[PDB]
Amino acid sequence: MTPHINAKIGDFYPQCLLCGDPLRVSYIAKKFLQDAKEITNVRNMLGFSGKYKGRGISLMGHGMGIASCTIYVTELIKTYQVKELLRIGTCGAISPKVGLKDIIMATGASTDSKTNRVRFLNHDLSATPDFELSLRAYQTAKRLGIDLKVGNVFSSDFFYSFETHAFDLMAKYNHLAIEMEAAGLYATAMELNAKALCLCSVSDHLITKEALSPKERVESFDNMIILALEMMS
Amino acid sequence: MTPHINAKIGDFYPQCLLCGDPLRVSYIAKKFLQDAKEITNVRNMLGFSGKYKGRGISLMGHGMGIASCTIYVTELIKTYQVKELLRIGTCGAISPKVGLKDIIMATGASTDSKTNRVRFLNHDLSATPDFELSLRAYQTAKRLGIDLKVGNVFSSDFFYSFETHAFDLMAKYNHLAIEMEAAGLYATAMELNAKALCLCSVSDHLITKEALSPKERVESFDNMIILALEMMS
Amino acid sequence: MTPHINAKIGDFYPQCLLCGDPLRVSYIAKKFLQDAKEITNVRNMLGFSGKYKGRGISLMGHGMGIASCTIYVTELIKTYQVKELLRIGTCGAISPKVGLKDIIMATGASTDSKTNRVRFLNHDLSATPDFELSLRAYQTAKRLGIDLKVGNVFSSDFFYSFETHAFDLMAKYNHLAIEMEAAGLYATAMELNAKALCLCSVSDHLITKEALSPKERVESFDNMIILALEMMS
Amino acid sequence: MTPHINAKIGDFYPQCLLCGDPLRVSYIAKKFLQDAKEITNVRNMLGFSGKYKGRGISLMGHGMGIASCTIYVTELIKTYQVKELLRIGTCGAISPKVGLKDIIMATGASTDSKTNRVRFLNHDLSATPDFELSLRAYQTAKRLGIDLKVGNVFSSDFFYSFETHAFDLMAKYNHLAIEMEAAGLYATAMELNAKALCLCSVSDHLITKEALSPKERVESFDNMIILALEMMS
Amino acid sequence: MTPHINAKIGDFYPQCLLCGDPLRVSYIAKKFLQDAKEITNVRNMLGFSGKYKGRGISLMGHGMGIASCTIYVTELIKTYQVKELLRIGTCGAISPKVGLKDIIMATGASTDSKTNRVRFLNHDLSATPDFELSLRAYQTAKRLGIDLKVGNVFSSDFFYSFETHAFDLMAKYNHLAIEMEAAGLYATAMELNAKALCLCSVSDHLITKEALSPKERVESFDNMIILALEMMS
Amino acid sequence: MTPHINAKIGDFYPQCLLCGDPLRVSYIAKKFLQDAKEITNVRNMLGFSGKYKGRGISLMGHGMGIASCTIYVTELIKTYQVKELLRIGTCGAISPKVGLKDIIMATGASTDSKTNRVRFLNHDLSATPDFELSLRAYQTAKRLGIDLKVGNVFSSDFFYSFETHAFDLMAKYNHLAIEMEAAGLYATAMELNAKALCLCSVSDHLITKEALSPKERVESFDNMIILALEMMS
Repeated sequence: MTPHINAKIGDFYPQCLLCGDPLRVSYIAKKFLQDAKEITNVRNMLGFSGKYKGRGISLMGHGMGIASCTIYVTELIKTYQVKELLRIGTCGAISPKVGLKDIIMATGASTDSKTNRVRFLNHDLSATPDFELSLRAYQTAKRLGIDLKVGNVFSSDFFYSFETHAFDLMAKYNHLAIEMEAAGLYATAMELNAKALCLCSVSDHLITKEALSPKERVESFDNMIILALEMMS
Repeated sequence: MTPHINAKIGDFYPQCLLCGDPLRVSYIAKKFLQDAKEITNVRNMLGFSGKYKGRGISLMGHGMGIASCTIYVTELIKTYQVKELLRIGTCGAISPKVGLKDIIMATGASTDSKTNRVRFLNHDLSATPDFELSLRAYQTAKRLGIDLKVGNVFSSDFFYSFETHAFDLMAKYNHLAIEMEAAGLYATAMELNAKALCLCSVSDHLITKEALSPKERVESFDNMIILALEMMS
Repeated sequence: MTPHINAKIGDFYPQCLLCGDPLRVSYIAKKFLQDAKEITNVRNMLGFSGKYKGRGISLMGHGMGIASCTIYVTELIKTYQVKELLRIGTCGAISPKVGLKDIIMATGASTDSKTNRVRFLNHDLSATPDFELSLRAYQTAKRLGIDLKVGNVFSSDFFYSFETHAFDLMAKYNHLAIEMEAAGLYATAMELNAKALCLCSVSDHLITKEALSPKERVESFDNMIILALEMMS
Repeated sequence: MTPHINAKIGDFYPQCLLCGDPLRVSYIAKKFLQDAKEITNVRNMLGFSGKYKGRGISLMGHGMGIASCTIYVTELIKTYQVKELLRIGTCGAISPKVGLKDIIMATGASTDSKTNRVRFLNHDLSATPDFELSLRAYQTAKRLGIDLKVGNVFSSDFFYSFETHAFDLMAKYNHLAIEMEAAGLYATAMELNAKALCLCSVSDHLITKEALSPKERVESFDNMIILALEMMS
Repeated sequence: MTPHINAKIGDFYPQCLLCGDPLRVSYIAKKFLQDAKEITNVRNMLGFSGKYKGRGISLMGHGMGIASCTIYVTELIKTYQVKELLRIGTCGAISPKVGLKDIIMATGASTDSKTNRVRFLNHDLSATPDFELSLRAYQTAKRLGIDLKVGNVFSSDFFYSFETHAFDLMAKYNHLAIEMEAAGLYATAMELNAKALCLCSVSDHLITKEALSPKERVESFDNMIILALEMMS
Repeated sequence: MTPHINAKIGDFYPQCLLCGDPLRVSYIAKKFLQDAKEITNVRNMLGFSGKYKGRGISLMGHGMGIASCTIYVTELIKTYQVKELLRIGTCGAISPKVGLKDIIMATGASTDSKTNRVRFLNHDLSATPDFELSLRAYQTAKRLGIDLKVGNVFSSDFFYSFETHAFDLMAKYNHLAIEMEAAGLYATAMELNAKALCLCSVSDHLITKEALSPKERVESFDNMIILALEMMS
């Protein structure tokens, strides 16, 4: 039905959680969802539909980077009629305004990719999330006690940056972290009239050069998972 | 004090409303402020300080275009210690769906300018407002029952576009209007770590060719003015 | 008539002097014209018509930056049938070849703007003035005993430059000063088949940091005014 | 060990086969390697080391797109000391010179990505394989009776192209097919002084829309796999 | 002395005519100069030194294209002390306004080359001639009864263009002809504080369609030659 | 028959050897070409037709730079029906992997030219030779005892570079040498379905500054000449 998803039309609820790591998508199915079944497995990129607090929710892995994210976000919308996409993952903080275990809501995704220039007349597409969904995130966060960090992230084509000298200038311009997908997520949801949001969990801080132990990563990520599931229920 | 603003330091309150048109600045000052005093007048670009329901509020004219807009907010921030900046301007609709006189809030300001590539590593800087400002504009308009449209706008260097054929693609990517300053404002407040937001009322319509009137842009947007004053008190 | 000018049709003579500052415009109508009439005042951007030495001359302010200058001279030409546009202003000198009070004739206007690439195939549009206009200025400047300096200016989107390190490079390539309009004026006159030329008064030298007292400024500027009016007469 | 590979030091042989799909890495281990052992499994992205005709050969998945590919190539070369990297995968043919089943040797990889401009002084990097690997491929193909198709591929950041009208121009310039990783693989092998080549099996033909049975796929892709292993031996 | 010029220091006069065609250079030598010695011949690229009606002047070929022209112009200025460079070539008319034999003076050379972006901070260098030279040319053509078209030229890297559809656009921005070297001449002369002018003789009309023979470089058009020699003395 | 070539159609064999310097072409005709006849001489750019070891072979000069090169191979292909173009010339070494008298086979030609972006959708065209021609070069060199160095070259629009600081990075990315035509030849032959290859003799090391004497240049060039004619017979 698509080259990258072997689910049947209707297997996806119109709300979908997105992760890069299909192993994390699997974890969220067995632990936080009821009646969760695997609906897709192409290239080991798992996807699930299930229930949280009585409500129907779908989960989907999307690999790493803007190209990979765009492929799956594209197919989820145009073929499986997903209408809200919430992506959650890790980043590398580059700003002193955030530290470990913080959660970042990206209201802007700057980039060094050419994808949005290709999409958009070789001008500067300000790749942003759906406002209402970010309002749900902010409000849900408050009810759950989370102090959300709000600002821009920088979506890079490079995990190994050739421009680490530019991180202070990115922080200057209200870039709280670097990750690798939100500009594609946001541009794709924009392209296809869909609602998207990206939440970051600070697992590594690239300025102070501190990181979380593998235990704290699981507990830090659990709190971002609950936030996601709570704003979609 | 600066080559463009005439004020003593301290003349500006930390919250300032911006318009491109000095007469609209003067109109808001006469009709809505208390204790209004003219603080600057270089190039007939007037600024005012006064009170609105007991609280300090400043007003500043900022001319047309990213370059002119960037001159005035840079000076407000660096020299006159303004901390929150709220542009209330005019725009052209590019979707027949968007009526005339509708108030838009700009969650992101795309642009065809080179200024952000020059500012930002020749990458794509996603020009966005401060989120707490936008939240206070959304909640306030709801409280007032004003109805506010939310999305990206396109900040152009051209009032007279050489790319009218592209208006549909801009509208497809959630661009609600074209104006000429918002990318400048957003970029400069990101550079200098200040809080800024753009609201703009539809004044022109670039598909069905409605307009407008020089005096009509001075008056006729009272809802947009009240909402902005309300959210600053 | 147009959104930014409220003159009647025919209010403008086919020859027009331009300055960014509408207060110097008004200053030229007061001190130097006969039968000076105000003809437009949208946004306090003042314009006039009058006679100099029995000959009709219009004056028009155009604000700061390429975007704003382009708005006004587009409307002047297309709607009000202006044929010849002589712009005069101050500039920050950038070359050892010019000192204070020097009047520069800009035979080319380089830019950090993206407007001409947007106009011109994403290629390098060389923005140049009308040759006959530049001939008239050189001859008039000669007859008046004015030591006219000829070369390029650099038309920047930034008043507060992020590339002051590049100023030596610009002067190497014959850029005698930095201002913020000439490239838009030349590009718009080329697009619309009109005659344009820009004259810049050295009020500051950005390298050697020397400057002129406001008294030398409204005296130096008057010498240029006389030059502009003599060539229009 | 790295963020994306949990293999021990010395688990990878110096010659390694690359695919996007971790299900094909597993397919090759079982079908064509003796005593293969799964050595990495982060993010369900498997890698193996086994033997073919008694000679050590490793296999690694790398996901989709230049960004994901570069992460895995970078870690294999820097951390795991792999010297020779042979990518075998699928592509969308766009040339009439190639039918399905056909194996393409990518002597160059053009792209719409910005990554090589970022790596390379914002000039045109001509991303190309190591020639001696390409020679081994050519020679080995002849000894196996395979008519190797040679030419460029286009490495796109998009599976769903916004430029389908350009495919004819692409093929005219000797691009035989489109895929999404070769330009990233080649620039990283070049950056790191490692030998690399990309072989592409025509699964789809985007011009003829002819798309072969799922069974001729494994039979034909087996010919590519065999060609890869014979030259790594 | 240089890699491309055979001549002794002091062989060139401070004023030099330039052609792309070394044979036209040789034609000018035999037909218009006396006492003419050939002073360089590397790569058959001939240069001469002789007297025009008793007045010293040099002649040099510079090949085709911006890069070729730049090599020769750089060595003439830096090594051989040429101070005034007057190019006289052929060009292609892009309008019915311009005839096949017309002489054009290029007051700006736009280009689709990247050289000026490489030279000039990746911004737009308006490549222009020395103004004093353009005045002599203007005044000498008036003196001789030789009508001179004056305007921009488009300096292309392509003799066989890939953008013939854009010729009308170039014509609209006052680009009277296409040639291939003037932007390099101007930018090199600007670089090295030298004086350059480019005059062009239409040989082909690109839209209207006629084409000149290699052989017809004579009467036909020695009017351009007489103009150049007259203003250089 | 073309503006730049006055040969008859049929005067060029379908295999042609190219060099920038027509005097090098002239040297090859009188030392190696049997029954050599001069077939063109526009702009002193000599070409020849003859026999080598019984096989029909043409020779053509193409000048310096990408623009100049593109002119001539376009005309050779579309007018005169040349199918194979083998280019030989000198280069300036930038890699420590090569020294003087080395012969480089360019398997890719990176460039700072815009020409390939103008041709190719403003994307990164990987300019490559025909692989069979490069195989013949490799096999022929081995038969002659030539240690052929293989890698990318950088085709620059500048003989006198403005980015000498970048040579190290180019070498890091497997660029052995700088010259000025290979990316034009490769792109022109890709455009027009022809077979091209560039060989370069190291006559200058731009890092260490070592250089061949004029006698050593000739001896070294002879070796490449014989390599070129042996793979064409």
